Amino acid sequence: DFVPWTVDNLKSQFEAVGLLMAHSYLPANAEEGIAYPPLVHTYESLSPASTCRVCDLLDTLVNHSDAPVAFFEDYALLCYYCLNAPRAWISSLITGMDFLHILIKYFPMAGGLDSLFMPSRILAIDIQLHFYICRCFLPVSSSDMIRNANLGYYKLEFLKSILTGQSPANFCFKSMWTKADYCGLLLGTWQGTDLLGGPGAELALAITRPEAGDHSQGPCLLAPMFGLRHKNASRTICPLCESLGAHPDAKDTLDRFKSLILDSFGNNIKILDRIVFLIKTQNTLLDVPCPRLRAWLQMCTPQDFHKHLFCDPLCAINHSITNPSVLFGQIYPPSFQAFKAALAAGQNLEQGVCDSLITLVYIFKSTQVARVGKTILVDVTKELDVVLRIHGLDLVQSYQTSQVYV
Amino acid sequence: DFVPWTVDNLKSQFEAVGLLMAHSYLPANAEEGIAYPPLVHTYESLSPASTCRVCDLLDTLVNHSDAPVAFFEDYALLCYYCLNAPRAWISSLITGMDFLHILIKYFPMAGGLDSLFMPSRILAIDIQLHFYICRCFLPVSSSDMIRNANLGYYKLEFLKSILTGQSPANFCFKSMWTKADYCGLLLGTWQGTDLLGGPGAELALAITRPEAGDHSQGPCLLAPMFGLRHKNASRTICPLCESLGAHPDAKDTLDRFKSLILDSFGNNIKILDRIVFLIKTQNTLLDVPCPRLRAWLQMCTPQDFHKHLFCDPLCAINHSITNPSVLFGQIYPPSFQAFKAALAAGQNLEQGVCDSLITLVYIFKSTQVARVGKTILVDVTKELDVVLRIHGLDLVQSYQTSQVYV
Ligand SMILES: [Zn+2]
Ligand SMILES: [Zn+2]
Ligand SMILES: [Zn+2]
Ligand SMILES: [Zn+2]
Repeated sequence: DFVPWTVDNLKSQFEAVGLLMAHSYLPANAEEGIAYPPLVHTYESLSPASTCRVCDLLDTLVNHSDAPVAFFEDYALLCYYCLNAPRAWISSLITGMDFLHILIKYFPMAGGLDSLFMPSRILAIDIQLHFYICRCFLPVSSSDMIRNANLGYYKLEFLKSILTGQSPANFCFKSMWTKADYCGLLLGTWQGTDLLGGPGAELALAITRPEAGDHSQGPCLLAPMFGLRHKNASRTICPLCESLGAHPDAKDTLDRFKSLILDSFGNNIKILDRIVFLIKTQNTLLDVPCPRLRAWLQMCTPQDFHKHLFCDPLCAINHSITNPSVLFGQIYPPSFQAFKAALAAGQNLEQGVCDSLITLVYIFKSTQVARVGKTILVDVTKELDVVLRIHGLDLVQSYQTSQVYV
Repeated sequence: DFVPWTVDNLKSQFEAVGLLMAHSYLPANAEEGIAYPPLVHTYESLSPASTCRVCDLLDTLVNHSDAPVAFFEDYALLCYYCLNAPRAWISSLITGMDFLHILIKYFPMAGGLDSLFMPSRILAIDIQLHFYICRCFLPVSSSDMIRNANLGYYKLEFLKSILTGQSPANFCFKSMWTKADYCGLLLGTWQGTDLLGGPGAELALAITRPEAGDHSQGPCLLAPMFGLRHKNASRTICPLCESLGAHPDAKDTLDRFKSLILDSFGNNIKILDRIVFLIKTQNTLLDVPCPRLRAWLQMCTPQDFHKHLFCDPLCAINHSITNPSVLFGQIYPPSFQAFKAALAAGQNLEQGVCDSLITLVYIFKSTQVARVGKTILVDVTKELDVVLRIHGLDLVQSYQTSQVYV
């Protein structure tokens, strides 16, 4: 009956997504003012000795009387879907909305599920920290909590570094270490600087904005970079990584585009020039089925295509971990209950990507965004190169894409 | 019908070469003034995320209707010639003029081919960046754009370093890494300080000069060093490397001169002394056929002969890559169309020199001209020595020729 990533489950809860997207703007003034509640709650959530608020809520609910069965099955299904989504803005939003839907469905007698997304309660950074960064649902053996704890320390330290804007104090790298789109939601909001492209029922109902925060950067705190800075006409919220999660025909379109770039030229023209030419003269952003897709896609600067396709490591992880047949595909009903039960017992939740790889990617993005020295950059670049080559990817040398794009 | 390096194709387009040589003077005042248009356009062209203007023009022309055939054949012929020319001033000028000739011939309905060489359009640095530095016409396999992109980043960074006058900020070397002469054109212009030698229809029609720029350094921005600085009576525009490209009997004359130096002495006299004696007492710069050649050659200080013949690496690359039989020799007509067609399909365009070698040479010239530390100079010297010895050359140790000549 319930299946995640169904747009209806989000279209019927606008009173909640409004409050979520309203409590996730960065402060308007550069200086915090007096004390911006979302930022202080986030800084408390990234503490090294704090408790995951999602797990805390789950235990204060389930460990009461008569926790209904099939709740663990719906939770396992939501976790299986979040295991196959790109780390981006639309993914966090959809996960939050579907989590709230499950809670309102099965546990109606709970206390404050009508105001869940407020400070001192579950917010966006908590949803990310539970479902995507340091996932808290994969089955693990008892003798395997040590390496995970250590990598968790490094993860959280460098995330706090990304957020605060200054590299960690004490760290030397060496000697350490369902068929329905969402494009209306993306195009509806995001009238800030997130497009900068050529020009510049979801769209109608996606019009609201707060005032206490910077309404030019948009809902940053949902993104996996906690901000929107841009250099050389490339930004820290890759819109292609939203398209990967907001439409079924996006990953295949980008694969076809990459094949065209690689194969439709014989000269030694630089790849950015190939992209600019394929987009400019022989328009390949018109022969796309959805009007909203190619309307939100033809307003992406070619530097962004270059970054996403050939340069950035996080975009490669997204492009290689998503699976739009699971997010926008029906499941054989005769096997549905069997699959639900198998997930409840923890049988198919495959890790996906490694954990050292994610920590290394976050370290790299931290040194790419915030300030950094030299002897750490030149070394994290080499290590990222070797690890990415091992794991089965092929991107340009990382020093270039660390000094050119942001 | 059309063949490159024919002096007639340049003698009939003086209204264009005048504007090209007028828009390529360094600014008169040391400080830019307000904003010197050529310099700002160049700084935009050496950006790490910009588009090659030559390829952009070629696509905005050819990818329109009825791009005539045999245009790709003439373009392939021009590229084959530029594949066999010395990196110098006369080479860039001739390539620009012949490119404009081809464009005016085949694409007459184009928009502004009468004012092509203006700022915000094709200029000299763009011609160099297309035809000589990071050549954009060699056929390459699809799986070979990565190493090329990385080397391109380093190339452009250190070229910008040569131009701006300060070494790159973030760089640690270790842990990284047709029978008709042109001599009238050279002797006609270049009444600045480019000769400093003994004394001090092309020449008649080579008299024009702008006023907004430094008319003492001459058209620097065509050279491969973007300036004319000189130390110890040796300059950064090697005139011998112009002779290599402006006369058929130049490479053989210099080879004979080198053989005389090496073989006509038994004592242990230093090589600069051998040069000074061979030029002074037993004049060997009179028994030269062309009057213009030995008139423009006997005004070259012996330090310059020494540099070009035995010391500098770029001059060795020039002396070993040029091929004056291709630039000043007729082709067997029964095979002309076959050769043109074979070039159009990309069959004979051999790379020539490596790409790491060119990047290393530019790094060396950058540290030789601009400011630099120590731990980078002493190491690039060793690496250049080893690479040059591998590639089949024999020059003096590079530290000396880095501290003595400029
Ligand atoms: Zn948790
Ligand atoms: Zn992306
Ligand atoms: Zn080019
Ligand atoms: Zn020379």
